[PDB]
Amino acid sequence: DVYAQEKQDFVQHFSQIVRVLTEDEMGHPEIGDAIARLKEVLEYNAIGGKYNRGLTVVVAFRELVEPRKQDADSLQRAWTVGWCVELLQAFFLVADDIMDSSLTRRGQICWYQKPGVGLDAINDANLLEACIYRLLKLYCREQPYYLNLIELFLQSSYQTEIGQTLDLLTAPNVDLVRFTEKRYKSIVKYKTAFYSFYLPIAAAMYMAGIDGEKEHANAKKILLEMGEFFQIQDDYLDLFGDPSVTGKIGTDIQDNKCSWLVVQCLQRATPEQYQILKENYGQKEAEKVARVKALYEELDLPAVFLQYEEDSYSHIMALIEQYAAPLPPAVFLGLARKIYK
Amino acid sequence: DVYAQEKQDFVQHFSQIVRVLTEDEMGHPEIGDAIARLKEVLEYNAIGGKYNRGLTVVVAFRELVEPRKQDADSLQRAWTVGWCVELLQAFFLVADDIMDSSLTRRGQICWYQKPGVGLDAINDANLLEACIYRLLKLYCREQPYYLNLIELFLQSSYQTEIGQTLDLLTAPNVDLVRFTEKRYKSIVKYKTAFYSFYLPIAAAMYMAGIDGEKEHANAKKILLEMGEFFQIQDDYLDLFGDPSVTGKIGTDIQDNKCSWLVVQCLQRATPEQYQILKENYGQKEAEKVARVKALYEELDLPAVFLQYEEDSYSHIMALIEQYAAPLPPAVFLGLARKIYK
Ligand SMILES: Cc1ccc(-c2cc3c(N[C@@H](Cc4cccc(F)c4)P(=O)(O)O)ncnc3s2)cc1
Ligand SMILES: Cc1ccc(-c2cc3c(N[C@@H](Cc4cccc(F)c4)P(=O)(O)O)ncnc3s2)cc1
Ligand SMILES: Cc1ccc(-c2cc3c(N[C@@H](Cc4cccc(F)c4)P(=O)(O)O)ncnc3s2)cc1
Ligand SMILES: Cc1ccc(-c2cc3c(N[C@@H](Cc4cccc(F)c4)P(=O)(O)O)ncnc3s2)cc1
Ligand SMILES: Cc1ccc(-c2cc3c(N[C@@H](Cc4cccc(F)c4)P(=O)(O)O)ncnc3s2)cc1
Ligand SMILES: Cc1ccc(-c2cc3c(N[C@@H](Cc4cccc(F)c4)P(=O)(O)O)ncnc3s2)cc1
Repeated sequence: DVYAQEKQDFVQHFSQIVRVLTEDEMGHPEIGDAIARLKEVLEYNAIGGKYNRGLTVVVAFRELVEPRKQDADSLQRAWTVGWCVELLQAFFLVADDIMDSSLTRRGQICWYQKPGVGLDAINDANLLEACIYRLLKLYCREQPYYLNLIELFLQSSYQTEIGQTLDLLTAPNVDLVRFTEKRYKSIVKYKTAFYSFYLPIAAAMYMAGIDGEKEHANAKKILLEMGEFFQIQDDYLDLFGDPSVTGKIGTDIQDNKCSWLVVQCLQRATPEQYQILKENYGQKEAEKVARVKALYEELDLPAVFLQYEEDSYSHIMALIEQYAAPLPPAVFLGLARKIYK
Repeated sequence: DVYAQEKQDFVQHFSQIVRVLTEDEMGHPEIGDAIARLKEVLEYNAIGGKYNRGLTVVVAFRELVEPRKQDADSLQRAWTVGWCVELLQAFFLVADDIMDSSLTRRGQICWYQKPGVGLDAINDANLLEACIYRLLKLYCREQPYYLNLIELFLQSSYQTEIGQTLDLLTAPNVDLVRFTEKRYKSIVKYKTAFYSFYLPIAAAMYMAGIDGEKEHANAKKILLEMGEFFQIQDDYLDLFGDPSVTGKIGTDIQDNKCSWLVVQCLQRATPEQYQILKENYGQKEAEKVARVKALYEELDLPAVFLQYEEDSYSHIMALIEQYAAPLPPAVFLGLARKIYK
């Protein structure tokens, strides 16, 4: 609800985001061609998602800030910083698709896969990253929270990258002894939860003057837990989701991923059952993948998940009770609804 | 002289740079493996060069700052920021080697070429980039010039990237109608001169309290010119250098580069001579490359270069006369000597 209410004004803002990033000056003729490429990059990779992360910036700013202080310009800064989050995401995905050898993304040929692009997408990804800071300069350099947001984004980049390293180390080689629960939790926190859940809320907080380290730590405690659950639910749905509801068809098992499902399987399986999996984890051949699906069902994992989901909701609600103050608990509850839904 | 004097203390500092970046905390066990990878990355890619760029930070800080204010801690910040420059460079090179399909770098297998690495070097390059900001936080967060340096590095990244885009657009396809002088100048300024020449001096300036926009613009005017010359001399030596003196064996013509030599050739060549080049520009076959070398000699380019070199030195000395003030002209002269040498 509160997110379909913001979405038109947020997607309309993108046009302006591109105008000012691609604003080719009459004293810098000869980069035009390069700026033309930049626009193409932005248009292909920053659009076509659901925009949940960037929208969360905008929704949180509306719950955090006295409506008396939500002038046009403040709102516009909120949309801009929400766009910065989407650009951070776009930088990571263009680059991860290259690394994974992915084919599609958001049902569209991955950018690096287009003819004429290739490994040049490395630089394109780096430009997406840079755009973040250009935007924060342009829209926010005079604000008191400016440096807070630069450091936020930079930290968020570092965490995600470091998470990405751990993910890469963890799946070089089928060696399933690498796929510990500890290790799974740690990949999720670094690689996806900091930027997906902490970052957008933290950004809004800084924009609203809330810059305390305890405040931030309390929000972080709640949000990293949410982020763990979201990814767990994602791993689950990769296999048992309906592609109609999810809009993703899942290949986790072919891609020998450190998925929550694989992790639970290995905590639970007799030495015999280790072996069936050790066999079918990764082959393309569909009867390979189908025989892990059926093992997952035979280990009652869909129910393990359902117990984990209830457990998780109870914990989140306790975290919110304890650590939301002095933020409105709605900030968190609105997110919880978006992902326990 | 002034640079062999700083070099021992600057290369010794690297060890500490790695200690603090790889300082794995007793409350963050499970990223250790990832941090181990990070150390490997730093050790392989940030070492083995001549360190001119980072050293220039340190030399300039010593000429800019009253010796009364060159305490241990200030010096250490200077070495650190000089290392940040080397890390920016390392990020660009690991990533450019992947993009170009390069084989070696500093006579060492390119990092992405090592078995076990590959396209994972994309993320490794991104970690090199992040290290810059981790270091500036650690060593400089309390300094008044902190935000100045963050913005400096970020801008320097953006310029180099945007230059890299233009370079890529310019050589997709042998189309030599793309290789205008205007275009060559513009690739050099963005892609190499801002970060190679402006950045290190600008960093030292900010560290010394010199933060004025005119000051900075005056230093920029001098330094971008130096940077243009340096790259021109580099293009020249790629072909006519002695590999003994240079320590690089040059492949510019095989790699169909927008080299200064190619640009001059095309300004100068009859429609007939267009064709010989249009033929031999890019083949591996050595008699291809040799027949462009011989055309370059037949167009008197080695002398065109020598006239360009004298022209350039005269101009630099006028720029220094006009725009150095109130910096000590030695700051610039010390650099000029490093590259007109
Ligand atoms: C719909 C709607 C949205 C926001 C609010 C309020 C925000 C707010 C408020 N938020 C402030 C930021 C803030 C600080 C600490 C904790 C917060 F949750 C918010 P401001 O940036 O000054 O607007 N401070 C005091 N009263 C109110 S009432 C009231 C109604
Ligand atoms: C901060 C933040 C907030 C929301 C989200 C996402 C929500 C969501 C999403 N939400 C939908 C429900 C949902 C949630 C999780 C998985 C699903 F398949 C469906 P909706 O409740 O209709 O908006 N669907 C698919 N992908 C995503 S990513 C991601 C990060
Ligand atoms: C803040 C907040 C959080 C969660 C919810 C609800 C989720 C939900 C719900 N969610 C999920 C199922 C579910 C099962 C057990 C415990 C859950 F928390 C959720 P799904 O529909 O499968 O995505 N299913 C039926 N009713 C509700 S009400 C409503 C508000
Ligand atoms: C070997 C050696 C090196 C530096 C110097 C001096 C630097 C300096 C100086 N530099 C200052 C920074 C500065 C400001 C404007 C223009 C400059 F070139 C330097 P500080 O950061 O206060 O040290 N200001 C006034 N007198 C002096 S004498 C004197 C001898
Ligand atoms: C800011 C700054 C300062 C110096 C340099 C470089 C100097 C240099 C270099 N300098 C040497 C001489 C030289 C300069 C340019 C090209 C050469 F082949 C040799 P030296 O005078 O003995 O130190 N040699 C090879 N590569 C580089 S890069 C690059 C950037
Ligand atoms: C500040 C400053 C700048 C340049 C120099 C010198 C360069 C140079 C010199 N440099 C070069 C040649 C040269 C030729 C014409 C004009 C030049 F500026 C340099 P090289 O030896 O081929 O790298 N050759 C012989 N003597 C000198 S003195 C000394 C100090």
